[PDB]
Amino acid sequence: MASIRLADLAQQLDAELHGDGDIVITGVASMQSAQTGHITFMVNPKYREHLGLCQASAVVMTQDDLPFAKSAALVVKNPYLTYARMAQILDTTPQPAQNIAPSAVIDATAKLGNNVSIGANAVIESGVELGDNVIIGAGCFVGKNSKIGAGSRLWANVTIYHEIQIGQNCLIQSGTVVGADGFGYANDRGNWVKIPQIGRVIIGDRVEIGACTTIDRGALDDTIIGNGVIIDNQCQIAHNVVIGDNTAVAGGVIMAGSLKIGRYCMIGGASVINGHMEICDKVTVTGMGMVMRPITEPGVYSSGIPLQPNKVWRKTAALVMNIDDMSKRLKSLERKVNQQD
Amino acid sequence: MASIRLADLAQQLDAELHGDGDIVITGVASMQSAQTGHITFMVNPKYREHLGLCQASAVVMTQDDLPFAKSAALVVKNPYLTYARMAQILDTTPQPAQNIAPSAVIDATAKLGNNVSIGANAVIESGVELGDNVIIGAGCFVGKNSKIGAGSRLWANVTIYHEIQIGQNCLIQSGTVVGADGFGYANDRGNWVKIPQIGRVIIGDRVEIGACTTIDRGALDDTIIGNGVIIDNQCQIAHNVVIGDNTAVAGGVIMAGSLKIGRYCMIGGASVINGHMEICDKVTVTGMGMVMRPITEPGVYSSGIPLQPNKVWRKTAALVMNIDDMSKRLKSLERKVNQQD
Amino acid sequence: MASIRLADLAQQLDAELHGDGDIVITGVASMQSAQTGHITFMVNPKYREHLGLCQASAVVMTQDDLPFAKSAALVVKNPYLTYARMAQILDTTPQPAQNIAPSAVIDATAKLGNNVSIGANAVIESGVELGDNVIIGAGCFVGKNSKIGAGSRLWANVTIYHEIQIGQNCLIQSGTVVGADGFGYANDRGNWVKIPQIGRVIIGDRVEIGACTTIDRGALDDTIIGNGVIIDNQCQIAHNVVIGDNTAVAGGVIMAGSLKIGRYCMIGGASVINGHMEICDKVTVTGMGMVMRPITEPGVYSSGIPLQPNKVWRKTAALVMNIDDMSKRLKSLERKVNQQD
Repeated sequence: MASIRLADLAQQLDAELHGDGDIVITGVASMQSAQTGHITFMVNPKYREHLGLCQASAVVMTQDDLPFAKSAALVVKNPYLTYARMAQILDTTPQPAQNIAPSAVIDATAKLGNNVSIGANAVIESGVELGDNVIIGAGCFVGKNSKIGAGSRLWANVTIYHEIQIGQNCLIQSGTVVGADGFGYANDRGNWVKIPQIGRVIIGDRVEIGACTTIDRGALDDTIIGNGVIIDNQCQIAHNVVIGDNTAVAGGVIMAGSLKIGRYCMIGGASVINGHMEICDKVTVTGMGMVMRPITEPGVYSSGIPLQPNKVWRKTAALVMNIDDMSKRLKSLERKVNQQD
Repeated sequence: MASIRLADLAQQLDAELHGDGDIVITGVASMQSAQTGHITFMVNPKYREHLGLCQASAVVMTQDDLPFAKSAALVVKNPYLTYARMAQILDTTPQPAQNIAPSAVIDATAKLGNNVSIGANAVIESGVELGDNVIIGAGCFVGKNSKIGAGSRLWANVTIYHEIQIGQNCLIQSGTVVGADGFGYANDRGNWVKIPQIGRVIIGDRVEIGACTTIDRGALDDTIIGNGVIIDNQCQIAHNVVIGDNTAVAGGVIMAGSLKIGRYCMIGGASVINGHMEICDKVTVTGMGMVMRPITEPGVYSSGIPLQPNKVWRKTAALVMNIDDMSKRLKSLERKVNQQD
Repeated sequence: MASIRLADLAQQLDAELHGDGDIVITGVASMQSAQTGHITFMVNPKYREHLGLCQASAVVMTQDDLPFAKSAALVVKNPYLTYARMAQILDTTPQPAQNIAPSAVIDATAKLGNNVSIGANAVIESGVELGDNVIIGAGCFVGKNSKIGAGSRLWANVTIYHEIQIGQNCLIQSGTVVGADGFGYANDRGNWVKIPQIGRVIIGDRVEIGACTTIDRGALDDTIIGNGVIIDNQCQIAHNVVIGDNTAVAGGVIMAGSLKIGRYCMIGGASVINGHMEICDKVTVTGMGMVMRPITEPGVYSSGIPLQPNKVWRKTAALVMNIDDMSKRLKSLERKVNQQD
């Protein structure tokens, strides 16, 4: 199962074979570390200088690169997208579980599709439904009445709370928490009153969520993750956030309550986003974005003063904090020269 | 559970029932998605315009809004507050556990109060004391000699280290880690030599801690969390941090060791706070605040520049760096003007 | 058994006996709270006055306090240091586990050295290797074929993925997740296509990793953490990041994919570091550093505008955002003078 032939792979990748079609390929690697049996690629500009010393058994390349080839070669229009596909074909990643661990704790009321795997010490609460081909990693928790769509996989130690819905073909990395009670509290004077959070989380199809990420459930209504959304490690998604289709949310993003984010957005790492607010389609937020105001026009947005050497920074911070006195000095000369000629 | 008559409820909420009083109510909903049997509420002012097509059976409402009643309305002086309680009254949220699960691993030494329930694959180590009504969720870990007070609930997959003390009626969401070792190092020729951390963590009554938060143990003395404090998701509370009664801490907040924060503070999401520093009572640090220096006076403090479209941003950020250029030029200009004529 | 005599201690600790040689020494404690049985120290130069109100059986000390010594004392060159040694040898800090628990799930093909401990409900996958004296905490997951060197300790609820290699004498706190898929996706018609992440994490010797940290696997080649590295809570280290020997990373730092940090660095809390970049040796970045360009010169680097009273900040923000206008107004008038002769 590990290995297939170059010709057979060319067929599946839709590439023109140019070397010997019977090379036995065992895996993908990078140009630098590739050994015999490995296939590689260069999206690379200029690294075709060094194909002669690359030890890979075949190299996915562009037609323009072919003159430079020094081994079997697969010619395509897009070498990077071909890489994605062939790494899937040759994926070494295990599954989080296989079959049902005798040590799993499965409520008698839970409903299981065909070909479902549940790992050791995983806990499945009452009324849970898991579709066909679902895989639940070891140590997972799946709260009451939750639903997990066919094809979806949880890695080890994921926490899904109750009344959560998860789409098809989703992937959730370890340590992640879905549907924790939202940060919402009443008040008299001083001390707080907890408002039960009876909303849910609805997660679309083909959603990928990274590790140690937290997705709070909504107050009354739902917090919603659209189809094909990708979210990296350690994001905070507040109650009632809505994230549109194919939005990418990088690592460490902090997103406040009732934020609506359009489709095709790119939110950069460590961005902090104000809540009860809206960000339109096709907005891009640079790394460390401070998003206080609603974004109503597409395009790319940014904030922050990048790093500088300490000696230099100290002056910069000090003048910034006195931009006021520096402002006024300016208007005083702007007046001294206006009237007095 | 099952519903209750609108009247029964109106008493327990201290409200004026203007309408049918035998209307049956099964839960709470939003105006937008209410149905027959649901009670919604409003002080959402301008939303009296759309009340007629709201499908809720009853609405919580001030008296100024009483003339727009197109349904059984309930009059109070604070609606959100009324909600907050009816919500408790009509709570659906399940319990993390019921009973002692056969699969939970409980040291013969541990002492349990009355009617504690402990989830599946939970692990209670020796010397641990759990109070009356305490609920330990699935996959939880409670370390040696740790005491959890009456009424406190941990959700699934919480990890409590050894010698940690938790007060009464506390709530802790999944993935949260309490009592890990903090930064503790001498330096033996290039490499960091660890110093054992033997303090512990003390959490007061009625504390709510969100998911994937980390609260480090003290070095010798303790990390202390005051009563009625709320800490949201993925906050980092370092060693020896002391947080006062009733303060609120939003998500992704980072507190260095030895920080003391007084009562009734409100720390904006994503703020980073220096260590070995005190912050007085009644201080607000707004979102993403950079807290470098001690705060000795109540009020609101803010930090950082907001978003700008990339085009603008780059110009601004270039200009902000070497303001020492602008500073000198202004100084050089006013030098020739005033002094010289 | 659990305690030893002063005279003996003073000898293993390398200090001069001044006072009683036989009191029972249960353990270390601070000045404010020490008691009979407790040995404390005093690194302060001034607290020497309050030495008399301590109630403790022994105090480590400099010869310059010896006179003001209110009870038995130990004289050394560096107190803080001998404090480390005191604590290093006196602590009752429990081991994450002791021997192998009945509920631990161990695959038949896993390899265990001498005296390894595994905690309750810990799951050890096929092909895994545990060196001598290794300790796996309660609820941990160790993935297929992973290697954990001798002396190494995982605390409760740590997730190690497949093909992860960890060195010797390392320490990983709870909640942490090692070797999760990096954020790698090809975009095909606005749809993200998942690139499998088939590299590993390699972690050296003497590494200490805090709680709720995420360390991602490489796409193809590896993520590498060098010897003697310390990384504290809530950190995100992306795929293919390479962190050289003895670097220190404080809480909740974010490292983008394919970043290279040289050895001996000190990266302050909440710093955010751009990917595909190099930071040379001996770089210190103060906290909330916004690092987007490579660092080629050793030294101390900073960014950020410190906190201001909100009233003052509103003003500072606005002027800064319109810094273009006042760069113009400056030149526009700088010209006027040198043009009006």
